[PDB]
Amino acid sequence: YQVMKRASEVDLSTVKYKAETMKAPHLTGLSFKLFVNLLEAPLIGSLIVDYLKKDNGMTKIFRNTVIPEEPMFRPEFPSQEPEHDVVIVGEDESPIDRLETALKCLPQYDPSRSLHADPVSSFRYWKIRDYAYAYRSKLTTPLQVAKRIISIIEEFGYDKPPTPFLIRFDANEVIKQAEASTRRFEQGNPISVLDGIFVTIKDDIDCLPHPTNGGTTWLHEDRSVEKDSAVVSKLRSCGAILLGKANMHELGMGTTGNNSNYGTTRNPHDPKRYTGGSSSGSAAIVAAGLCSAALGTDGGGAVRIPSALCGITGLKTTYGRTDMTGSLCEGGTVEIIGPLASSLEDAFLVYAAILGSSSADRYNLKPSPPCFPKLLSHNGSNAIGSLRLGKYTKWFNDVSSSDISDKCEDILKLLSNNHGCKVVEIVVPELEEMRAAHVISIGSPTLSSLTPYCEAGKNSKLSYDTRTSFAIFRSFSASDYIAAQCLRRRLMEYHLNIFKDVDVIVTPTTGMTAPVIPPDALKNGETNIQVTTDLMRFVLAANLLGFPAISVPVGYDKEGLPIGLQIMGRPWAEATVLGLAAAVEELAPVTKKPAIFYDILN
Repeated sequence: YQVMKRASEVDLSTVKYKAETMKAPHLTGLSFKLFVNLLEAPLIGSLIVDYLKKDNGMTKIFRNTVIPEEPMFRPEFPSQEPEHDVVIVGEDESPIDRLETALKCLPQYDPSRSLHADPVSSFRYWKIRDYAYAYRSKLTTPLQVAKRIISIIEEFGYDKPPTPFLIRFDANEVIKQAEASTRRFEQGNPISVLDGIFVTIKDDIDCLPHPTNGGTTWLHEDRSVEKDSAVVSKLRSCGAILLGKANMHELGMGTTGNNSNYGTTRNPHDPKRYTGGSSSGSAAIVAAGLCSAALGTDGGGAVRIPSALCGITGLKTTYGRTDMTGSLCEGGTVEIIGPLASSLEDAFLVYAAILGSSSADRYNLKPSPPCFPKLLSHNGSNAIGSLRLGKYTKWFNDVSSSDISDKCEDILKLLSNNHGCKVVEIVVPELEEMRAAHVISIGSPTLSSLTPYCEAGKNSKLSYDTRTSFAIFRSFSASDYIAAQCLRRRLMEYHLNIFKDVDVIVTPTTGMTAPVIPPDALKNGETNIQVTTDLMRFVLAANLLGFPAISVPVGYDKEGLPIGLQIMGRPWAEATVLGLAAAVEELAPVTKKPAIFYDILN
């Protein structure tokens, strides 16, 4: 009739791993179209929604389980111990000053990578300091790099359907921004290290002069943009060149990248496969080399998932670390804005430029001052070696393919052998309640902000993928929301006790590599829950609780498809997470060149 739980009075050895996937049929095309009309039906739709909601097990938790906890609406973490061996930069500092101190944490630039490249050598991505050195040594100009990029976009149709990396592009604006950056190098005074660097902005973030649509063809009618977002105003102040708006899953509701409205984005390593949602275009354009780095929103692993499936670095910062003002997901409790880059230097430098809490989140969350990890190996290089890499064996090998399990374990063995890290066995209880508490924690703020527009006769202007969840989200009652916030406090107390014994939690970012796109799904979408289950398996902890996670590319499988590793550290410990991932890519650099690659600067 009812179940009773607790958190403080819970044995650690009494919790066992439950590997039951959310079984749901896969409907594409007309069968998917008729299914959406069945969910929106008056009498039929309401009865069918409760049927699916009771099958997976989300009704037992919400309306048939007594909870002892108090609702934790936002991540509430206590003051943590200081990150050993870092540099504290000012919170109220400017992104120009923070980039200067960020360059002090990087090793000295070796011109042997750019100039005098050996004819027989391995493949490597063009870094940010490679672009900045060629700008200062008059090797190339940002105006020429822009013309070479626009030529690629207008040739392969990367700004055009049905395979668009971008859904909003202005060629005259890109040339105008590269023209202003060019004069700054000709006169001999660049703004910072980011001057002349192209960065793509996701379509759920405001960026002038382009409108913010978020994957729909109607949001610009009801939502207008007049100011740059908090992250764009920081990047534009550093001299960066905002390329355009990247393709994404519609309204950030997805984990594959399917967009039956503007066009689905293909994976650079295999165009017949997905990129990963919801930052689909923001991850492919970086993996293709067309730009240095890009920004994307991480609501439900929307940054780490596509970064792992494409073989690039995706950083999920702590909740409130990066000001979210001027985006579609502002006000949420699980969403952040993190950078996607080809390497870690680019992700570090971009992070140093956009890292800033808002005036509201500063008083509420009380963040510690930001810190940059000393990426210099000398003198000791033991600050990373003295770490407890906590991992859940039952929550590590639950991958659909065994290639990811062996490849990620080699990194743990390499980190333990070359640096002396200890792998401490941990346990993460109540993993089923995390998925149920998360889906309502993110769907409710998204549906509420779109409800006045959907009630305005514009609900039919959404994709069938979004309309599938909007009928599920519209059935979540207010009492179900309060019951989920109490679950967030339970999982907050578990993880905060986990961080007492370990420093980070190392797990694979996803449970599968890049999946092949069904040909029938390119018409109006799909609803394969088994695929989305394997992807959101390891990213929900950083979103529901607000912890800083990363997605460092570790290697490839037997099919040459990228594989990612997740490092989730203490609150406000981006320096600890970025420092460990720096040792990971040194033990496993990116070697394979994607099938869709473009080498600028030549």
